[PDB]
Amino acid sequence: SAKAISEQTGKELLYKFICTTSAIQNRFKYARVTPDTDWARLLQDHPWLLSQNLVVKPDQLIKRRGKLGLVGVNLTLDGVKSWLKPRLGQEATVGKATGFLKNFLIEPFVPHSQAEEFYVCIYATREGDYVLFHHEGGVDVGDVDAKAQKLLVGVDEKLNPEDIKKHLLVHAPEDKKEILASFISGLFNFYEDLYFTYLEINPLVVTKDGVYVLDLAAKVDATADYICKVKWGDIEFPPPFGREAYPEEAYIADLDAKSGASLKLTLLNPKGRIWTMVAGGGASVVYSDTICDLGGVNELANYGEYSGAPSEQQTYDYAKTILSLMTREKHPDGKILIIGGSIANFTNVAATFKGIVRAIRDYQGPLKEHEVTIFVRRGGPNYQEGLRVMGEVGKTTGIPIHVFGTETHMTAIVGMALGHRPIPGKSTTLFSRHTKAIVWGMQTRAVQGMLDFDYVCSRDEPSVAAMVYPFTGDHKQKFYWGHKEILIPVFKNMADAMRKHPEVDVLINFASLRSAYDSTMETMNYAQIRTIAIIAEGIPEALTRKLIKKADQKGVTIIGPATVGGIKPGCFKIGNTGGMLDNILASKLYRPGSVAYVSRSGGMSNELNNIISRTTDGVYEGVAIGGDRYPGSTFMDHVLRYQDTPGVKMIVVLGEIGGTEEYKICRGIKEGRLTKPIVCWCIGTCATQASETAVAKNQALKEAGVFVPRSFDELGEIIQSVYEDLVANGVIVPAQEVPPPTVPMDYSWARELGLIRKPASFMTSICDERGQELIYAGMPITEVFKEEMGIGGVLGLLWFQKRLPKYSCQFIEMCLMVTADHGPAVSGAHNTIICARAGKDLVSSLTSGLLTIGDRFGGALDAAAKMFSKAFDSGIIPMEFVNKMKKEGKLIMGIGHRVKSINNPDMRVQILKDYVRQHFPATPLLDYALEVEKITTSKKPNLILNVDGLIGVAFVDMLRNCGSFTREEADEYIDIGALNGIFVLGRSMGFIGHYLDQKRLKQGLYRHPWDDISYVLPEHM
Amino acid sequence: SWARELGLIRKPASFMTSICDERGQELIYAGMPITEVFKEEMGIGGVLGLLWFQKRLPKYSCQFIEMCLMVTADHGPAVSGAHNTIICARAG
Ligand SMILES: CC(C)(COP(=O)(O)OP(=O)(O)OC[C@H]1O[C@@H](n2cnc3c(N)ncnc32)[C@H](O)[C@@H]1OP(=O)(O)O)[C@@H](O)C(=O)NCCC(=O)NCCS
Repeated sequence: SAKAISEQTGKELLYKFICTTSAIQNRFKYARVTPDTDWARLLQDHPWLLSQNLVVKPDQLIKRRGKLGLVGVNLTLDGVKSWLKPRLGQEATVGKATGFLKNFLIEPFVPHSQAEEFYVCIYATREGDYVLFHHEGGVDVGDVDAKAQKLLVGVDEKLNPEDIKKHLLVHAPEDKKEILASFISGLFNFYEDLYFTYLEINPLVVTKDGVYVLDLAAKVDATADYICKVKWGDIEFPPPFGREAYPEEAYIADLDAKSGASLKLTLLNPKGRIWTMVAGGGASVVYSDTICDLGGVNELANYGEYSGAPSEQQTYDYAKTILSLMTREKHPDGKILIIGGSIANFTNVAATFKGIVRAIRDYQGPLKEHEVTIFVRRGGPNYQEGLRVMGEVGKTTGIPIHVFGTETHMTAIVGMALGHRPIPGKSTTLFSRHTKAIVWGMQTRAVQGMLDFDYVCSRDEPSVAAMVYPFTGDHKQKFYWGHKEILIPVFKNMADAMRKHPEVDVLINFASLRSAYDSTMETMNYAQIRTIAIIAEGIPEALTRKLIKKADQKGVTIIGPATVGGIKPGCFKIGNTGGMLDNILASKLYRPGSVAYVSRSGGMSNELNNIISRTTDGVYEGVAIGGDRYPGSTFMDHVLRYQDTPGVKMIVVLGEIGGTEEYKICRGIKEGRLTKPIVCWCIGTCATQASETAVAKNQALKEAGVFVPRSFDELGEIIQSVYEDLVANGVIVPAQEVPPPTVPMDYSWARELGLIRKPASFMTSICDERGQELIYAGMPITEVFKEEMGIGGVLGLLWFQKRLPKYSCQFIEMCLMVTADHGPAVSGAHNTIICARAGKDLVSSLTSGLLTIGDRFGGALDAAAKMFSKAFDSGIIPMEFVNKMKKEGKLIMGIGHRVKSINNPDMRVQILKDYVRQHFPATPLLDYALEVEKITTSKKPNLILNVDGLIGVAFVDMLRNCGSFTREEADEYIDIGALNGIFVLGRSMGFIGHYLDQKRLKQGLYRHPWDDISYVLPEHM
Repeated sequence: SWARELGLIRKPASFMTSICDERGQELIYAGMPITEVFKEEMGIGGVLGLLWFQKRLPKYSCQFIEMCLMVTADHGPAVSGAHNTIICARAG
């Protein structure tokens, strides 16, 4: 899409990026005045208004400003102020469009003669670039394309200055011929390496002083933004001059601008009764065409669309806006809502219809105030159930909703909404049954659709031989052939894919817009690839022109960019064309017919498949050439391809407004090149160049011998009429329909629409990862960091699924801080160091040390809590518990230190103990353990509470003594093993620290000397 | 299970496993049943040839694999992994 630029921005980059020796004068000398400014700031920051005289212009892309009286010529500064006083911010009409004027540009006026103002322009065409010069300047040139000097510089060639000094300036004064030529050459260096499309200087004010631009007109290719973001910068694309945008149009523009889908809405008149909400671009163009040709010219309220599969919230907002905009006032004949569309490819109809019923059932009252009637037509994946949903919403809410499927014509519902009808060398055989493909990209859904198409077409071998994905190694992907599973090799380089597969004669290029050019250029130097399909939407037009010229040099057939692909029923299908198998089997695309078709956009090829299925014996072949401006194959490269093939008996072409391509089809009829019956229609008349309108194309096609209907509603009728007349002389022999080999459907599709039930494993009452936020136990991660809970809080959430109080989380953190490292001598730290010195990695070292936390090392946490809990809940005093554990062996776990005894406390038992005494209500098991401590410190001086015993008993007090745990949760967490987890998670910090320490000291492999071992082996076994 | 027993739903499978079919009436190794494993008189080197390489190795190569497993057995308790196993076993 090459669209216009503001002229301030045009001369901005023109002064910024020209490269020629001719002096462009008045550089960086422009001003912009708005109704949203005062004058003094740009008065003092632009001192050069204080020196020269001025010329002012409206900066809103206004066509022909001279004869309409909008330019102020040769006026001084305060004179410009009094000239701009009744003009800046007031209404004006140009052409047939009105509006306010909010932008004006001031430029230093130059005194000159009208005899040496000149005209130059460079515009883009398909076969190259046209550079046109004319010596008669000014706006009074008139007819420019018959008298001016034109030169077409080809694609992939550089301008010679000798050709422009020979051919272009032939009617120019020679005193200025050596200057401007270099300037024009420099401007071509501005035209090409800034990715322009259309650029006029009219007039080019060149004097003896130098060169000057006064007026510019440029359409630039925005899709090359990824090439020019470092060179354009903050570039704005203005709208055309028309009426002021409504705030709801601005809201739909904002919702399109934040989202990835395509949302469009433009009102024709706000008090119309025919409101349309169509899914599809060419579909909505055809619906608005059929409305404006069936008498609904005046009260067609809007045209807009929702496509690219929008979300539920996005289509709810779109349907909310379009339902509110027809609520404001009432119309005595009643209002009509047309929710139409063509056959969708992969979109579930029920999701978008769930958005629509969320808008409708919330707006049921105000919609049945204004006497509305809703007509719905749909098709695609799961359309019948969505039609049933919106019909039952119409039946409960009382609003009349007439749902329709693929058995109706597409635009019949606006014929019966308005009451006009009742309410009920290049090859010629591209694809074959032995065609093998190579797919560029990770597109397993498209490859699986191609294999499913091959299975339902009774084919022997898959269409896809390999895939090419450069971001991973050579492996195999698992795909389905009916019921059986096959493997398709995924290669990394394309040369590896071509060496293993010499029978591949088509490549499907699913690359992005910025990497399809390099992939296609690297593809075209392989001689086995005879045809390429480019899928990407938005390849800039110079790059696809280079692709066209190398394809024409090499002789390969590019199915053009921005296409869905092409489908030849019975043999081959490109990627995702057709859609799911519901659309392939519903439109009978598994057996060959005798009708070919060519479309431009892809969204209408589904409806053409449906029309040729329901009126004719079927499609033989069908190719969408693409929505780009310069497709890799036009209409003619495929109509010559169909005219030479003997299998097809009639051709159908659906064109678009714009471009004189169908007149070549007329010319091919009048010379006798095309003999087979042609049925054309150029969609989108809607006139509410003059040879590029669809009514002129339809008129010149209807006169040349092409069966052209009166509207789109009669297209299936005229195809059926030509078909029955072409059977009537006996050249089409319809074969009797064989049933296709059926497939099992899918698991994901049958569970997405919810008709299969599977029992699940892994019940996980922890950490919902699905959704928009990571939820912990029941609390989102933003609430985790907002409620200011630390690592003790998230251990409370992950381990216990409970929001612990703020002292218990800090106690958990304190326990993780004291159960960290305890030196390298101990058993697990030793194993981690022996592992780290063997050079392993962090996980194996930590893991080899962690797998010693058992009963003897690290198991006093859980045992010293089970023992004291089984003693305290049995109901014996401590002086009997010590003697009970004295008559059985088995020392009290959690009692005793080897050094820190009494009058010498352990000082990490003490920090914990004064935490549990202060911030911690009702601690009976710690009091019991301290009474056992009082009894045992009388026996020995070094029998104190361990840290491994005090954390155990204080953690049982933490569980059963605060809130949140009853007593069977609190004992289950003490039985399952949530106290081993405290030691393991604490000691993992020390073990990772030991690993990093032995990696930082760079120690070698450990060997453990033989005089510490004392081998005690048997004599001779 | 009922829709896949009568075969009207299709699910792509993971875990492609070119080794050890446990389903059926016999345990099949690489391609060879367990009764053929013990009937052809292949030892532990034969079943390493079947499980690891999916190939029926010749009778000297299986015996060489067994010989390598016999010499790459223990090399005393001083070495690093034997040390870690003993520190782990003494921690009970
Ligand atoms: C299908 C389609 C969207 C292709 O998808 P795509 O955008 O190419 O998806 P990809 O995964 O290939 O693109 C990923 C991009 O992000 C980049 N990327 C991906 N992962 C990345 C990572 N981890 N780090 C950095 N960059 C990464 C890649 O570089 C790639 O862009 P580049 O290769 O051009 O640089 C497009 O071809 C299409 O729309 N086709 C159909 C056209 C249509 O609908 N028209 C029919 C009617 S006209």
